[PDB]
Amino acid sequence: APNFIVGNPWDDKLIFKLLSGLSKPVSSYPNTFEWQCKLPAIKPKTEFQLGSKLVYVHHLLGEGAFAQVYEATQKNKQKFVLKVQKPANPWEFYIGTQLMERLKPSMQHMFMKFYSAHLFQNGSVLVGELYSYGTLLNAINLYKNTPEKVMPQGLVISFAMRMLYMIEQVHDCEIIHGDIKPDNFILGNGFLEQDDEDDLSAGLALIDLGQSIDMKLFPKGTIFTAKCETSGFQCVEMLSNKPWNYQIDYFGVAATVYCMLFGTYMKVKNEECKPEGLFRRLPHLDMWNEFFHVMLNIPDCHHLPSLDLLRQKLKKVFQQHYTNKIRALRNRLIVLLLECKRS
Ligand SMILES: COc1cnccc1Nc1nc(-c2nn(Cc3c(F)cc(OCCO)cc3F)c3ccccc23)ncc1OC
Ligand SMILES: [Mg+2]
Repeated sequence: APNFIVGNPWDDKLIFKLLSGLSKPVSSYPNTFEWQCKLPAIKPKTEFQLGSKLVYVHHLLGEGAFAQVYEATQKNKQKFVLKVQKPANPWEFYIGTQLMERLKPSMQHMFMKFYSAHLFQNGSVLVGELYSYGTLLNAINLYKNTPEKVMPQGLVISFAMRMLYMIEQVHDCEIIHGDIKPDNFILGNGFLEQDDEDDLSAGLALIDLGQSIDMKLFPKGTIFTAKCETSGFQCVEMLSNKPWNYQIDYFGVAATVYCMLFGTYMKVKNEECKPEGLFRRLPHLDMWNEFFHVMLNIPDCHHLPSLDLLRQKLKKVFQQHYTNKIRALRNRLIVLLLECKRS
């Protein structure tokens, strides 16, 4: 069991050392393309050339740190997404490739498809599948201008269950996402198309692998100690100067669910670690207390709570209360989401 400390799994030197040590380098992947020129100008409402093809850039979907994310089109025209990094970030493509190799085939539908990496001298462009109904953060914010004010519980629970099941699979692959939050969840046609009454909402994917960690590249028992990057929320361990590995994602899923529940960011306090708010008036109060308690009070790296059990507890409540409500709750969000995309 002995702890092998890696202080900072995001350190640029370390990422360089790890990607250099690979037997199958990212450049050798079949869908990686290296170009001996600089990154073309990529801006809204203009074309640019990507290797052989010509790509029209529609609008900016997000930007942050070294990355900009764009919607784009290539006789019938397929829409897609570009993630442009300056300087080059092969790390994301590395993680995304490993994830897809490791995931059980039956789970791959829960993840955004990717198509190619183009490595230029001063940057990279990754090409991905478009989820055209925006982020979960945007969705939560859409509820703020309704009389409802927040997402309804039935949908909150459907989404929370999908997240737990999703991260269960990611962790089974020995990957840590590292930056789980509402603005890293995206909503796609799978959600629009969802006609059935299944407990898990389709069309939800988790993207942005900028803080992702491959535990297969480190020794058994590896733990980390650093606090998070500029855009991240500090997890419980970082907040009390303790080591972490998979706990960071438990915390992220909790913060994300919290944000669905209250429409604002999670702040925590100690008594046991607990989120602020969480008033007596909340529906399913006992379920939520138990949820947040288990997600936020992980004794150590050897006592990671069962994501399956966490989900089974939510599922019991969902099955009791929401099986006959969920279709109408989803349809109502569809109506808000399609209105938002009209502007
Ligand atoms: C409303 O926003 C979106 C709608 N549809 C698709 C993507 C959206 N947005 C965002 N995409 C990404 C992103 N990350 N990555 C890296 C990535 C990945 F997330 C998964 C990968 O595959 C694992 C299985 O999905 C591979 C990757 F290279 C990508 C690659 C290719 C293209 C995009 C990404 N990062 C931030 C984003 O917004 C803040
Ligand atoms: Mg991030």
